Amino acid sequence: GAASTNQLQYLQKVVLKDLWKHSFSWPFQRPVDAVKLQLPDYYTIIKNPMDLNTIKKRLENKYYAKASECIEDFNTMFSNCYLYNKPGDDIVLMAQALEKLFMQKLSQMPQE
Ligand SMILES: CC[C@@H]1C(=O)N(C)c2cnc(Nc3ccc(C(=O)NC4CCN(C)CC4)cc3OC)nc2N1C1CCCC1
Ligand SMILES: [Cl-]
Repeated sequence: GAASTNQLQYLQKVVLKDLWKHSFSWPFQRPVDAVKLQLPDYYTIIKNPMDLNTIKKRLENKYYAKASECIEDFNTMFSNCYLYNKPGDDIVLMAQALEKLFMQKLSQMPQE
């Protein structure tokens, strides 16, 4: 298909899949459960929550019109983690490692 089709296909079949398979993806595989995690303030602080399963469903459901919209959701997921947590926290180190992988896969995004 067209470049834009290949881009969203790449985000689903390669980028999302490889991030999910990474050993540090588990905190990012579901929405934050504020009661379970004992964090009453999470959704007061984070007003545009995002996670990999939401992104997965959106790609499956053909929700994104173009790749940039999907990339915005991945970046939001990482930014939320940096904003909510503190420097040096384990969850931040995990996010940073995942983001490094994300950036590597993006650097090979097709443009045709
Ligand atoms: C939401 C804040 C931040 C973040 O940004 N994301 C994305 C996140 C996504 N997922 C998780 N996952 C879990 C984190 C903690 C637990 C857990 O079992 N917490 C116990 C709760 C009861 N308490 C007595 C002892 C600790 C389970 C998790 O997943 C099932 N944590 C996340 N953190 C962490 C939240 C605490 C540090 C940072
Ligand atoms: Cl599900």
